[PDB]
Amino acid sequence: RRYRWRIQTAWDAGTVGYSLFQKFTERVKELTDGQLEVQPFPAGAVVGTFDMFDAVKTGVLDGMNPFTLYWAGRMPVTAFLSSYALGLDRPDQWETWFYSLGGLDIARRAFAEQGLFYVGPVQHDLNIIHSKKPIRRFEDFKGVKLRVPGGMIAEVFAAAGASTVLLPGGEVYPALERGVIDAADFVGPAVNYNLGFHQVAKYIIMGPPETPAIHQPVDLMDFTINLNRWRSLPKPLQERFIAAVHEYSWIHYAGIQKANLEAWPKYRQAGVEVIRLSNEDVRKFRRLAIPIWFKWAKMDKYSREAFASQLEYMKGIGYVTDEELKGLSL
Amino acid sequence: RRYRWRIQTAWDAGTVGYSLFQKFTERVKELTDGQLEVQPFPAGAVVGTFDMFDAVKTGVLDGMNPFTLYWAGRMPVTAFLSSYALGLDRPDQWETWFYSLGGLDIARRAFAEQGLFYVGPVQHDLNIIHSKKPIRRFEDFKGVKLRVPGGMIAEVFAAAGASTVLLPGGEVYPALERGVIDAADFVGPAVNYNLGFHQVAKYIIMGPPETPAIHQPVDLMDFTINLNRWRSLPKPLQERFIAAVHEYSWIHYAGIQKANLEAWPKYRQAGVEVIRLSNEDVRKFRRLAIPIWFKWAKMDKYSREAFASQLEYMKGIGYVTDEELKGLSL
Ligand SMILES: [Ca+2]
Ligand SMILES: [Ca+2]
Repeated sequence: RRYRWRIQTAWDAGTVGYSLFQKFTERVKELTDGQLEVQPFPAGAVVGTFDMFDAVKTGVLDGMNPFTLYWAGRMPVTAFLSSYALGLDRPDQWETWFYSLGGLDIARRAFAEQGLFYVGPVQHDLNIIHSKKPIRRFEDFKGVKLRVPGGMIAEVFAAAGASTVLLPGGEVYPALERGVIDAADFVGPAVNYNLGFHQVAKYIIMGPPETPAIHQPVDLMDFTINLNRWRSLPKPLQERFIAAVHEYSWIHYAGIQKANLEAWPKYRQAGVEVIRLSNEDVRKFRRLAIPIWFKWAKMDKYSREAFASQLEYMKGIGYVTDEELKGLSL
Repeated sequence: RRYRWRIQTAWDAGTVGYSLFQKFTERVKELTDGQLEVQPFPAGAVVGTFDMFDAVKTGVLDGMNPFTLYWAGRMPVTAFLSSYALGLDRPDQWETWFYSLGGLDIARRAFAEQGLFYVGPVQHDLNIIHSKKPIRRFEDFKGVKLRVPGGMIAEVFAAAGASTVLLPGGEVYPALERGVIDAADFVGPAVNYNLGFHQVAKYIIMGPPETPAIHQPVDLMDFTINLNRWRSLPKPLQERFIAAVHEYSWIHYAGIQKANLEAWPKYRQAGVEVIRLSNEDVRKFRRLAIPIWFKWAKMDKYSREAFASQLEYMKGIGYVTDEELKGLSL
């Protein structure tokens, strides 16, 4: 018997990300000798991006390739299954945490309670911010209407005085064009260019060279499958799909990074100015961020479990000092 | 039809690396439903580590899991298929170069001329140095007899005044114990501890926090198969083995990194002092390293091709300035 799964991605059609996702479906067919095929759908083709969770839960979709933290408002732990401000900031650190420090099992247990099978994380990129007006220091965030992906990311910017809004990446261009928002984070340079941000915002705001991505340094995607659908798939094919997703994680990461190298010169040609914040701006954000990490960790049992092991790992690699954790504990 | 390959690894028996490699063989069996099985062999079990290349080329071994740059003396390009001093220094950069910037095909073409199939790189770790006496500054390397893995790694230390020796990792302990050498680089902290270096050298020499690994920040392994054995394998299984190796690359990396976290406290208990060199020391090594990149790059068509794309990538991410390239060329 052969299996066919409908899977929608958070990537919009006409982006480098969707092209990579389409190629993944061909790779899955190849690795399973046609026994398991994935029918790809670009963002919004079946349901809205933020509605994918419920669509997969019910079976309208068989699976999804979202940015994991989109479920932060309903599953606290998902804010810890993708990067948060000023924490672990390299792809390899998130890979180690998931694959040898216990992160994958925490994600699987949390998603199983929701009737979903979390396959694994998909590496991707850091994220940048586009702004219509210059934001040159920490204090310039006050009063900025900023699109962000909710959760802990939005909470940190709200603590910096911004008015945050949640919108799918495909709605950012018209929101900026119409002046509904002043600035927007979405993903890295290449996809944001595919979406036209350079024509509706003349600035890019990044951290200093020492900390280029303050809010989302490792913006992970994942594959999450309807649990019944997953359990119905023969084990040999389940294992081949897990391996296919892990291989794709890095093929996707590499494809996005190649496109990003090609994108920076295009921003220069479009007259977009890249503004770099300072090391002191980062210290200000850090004092806002750390207590917010603990607030989120304290929401439920899974968020606490995930943050506890990430905090131990950060201490082990010198990312956090005991002094800056004064008054904060699990 | 079932296929069985004997593959020897550069990892010695009794190390975390070898344990990870044994688990990989089980994973391969699982992913191929038993159609392709790998019989693992630890370092030296069938042939000496540096003799694996000829063993695989001639069919004595079906494949190998070496540190790729061990072939630098016979294949110049292999010095560019693993990290070299002060160049690309993050796992993700090497992953991008191989998987989207053309590196994998350069490696495959170069190895095919040798009658070998280069499957793909296996992520691993940065490397540290163990010394019997303190080495606290750049100038302290002069006169030190140091074990290193040849190629560009040895050339950079030779340029700093050290006398270099090539020895397999399994001979480093007796070389230090008997005073044949003064210091040795091998791999990361956990495996070097498995091999007992803390008993025979009471110092670890590392770069500053800003540049912890000056010489080998991304010490890649790989899987290389006898070309005829490879071509004899059905395409579906070839593709499954490629996916298995790419999944393993990161499972191996994560396993090594978890072990490393556990090893540091053991060095403290063993009375080993971790010495940190300075940013100025790194600058002194950099003045020697860059010219050596160019010296090796011009050795043949493949080294030229690989370094040319790595250099363009380094320029794109700000790893090299035009000023420091003044006076250098291929
Ligand atoms: Ca974002
Ligand atoms: Ca080494």
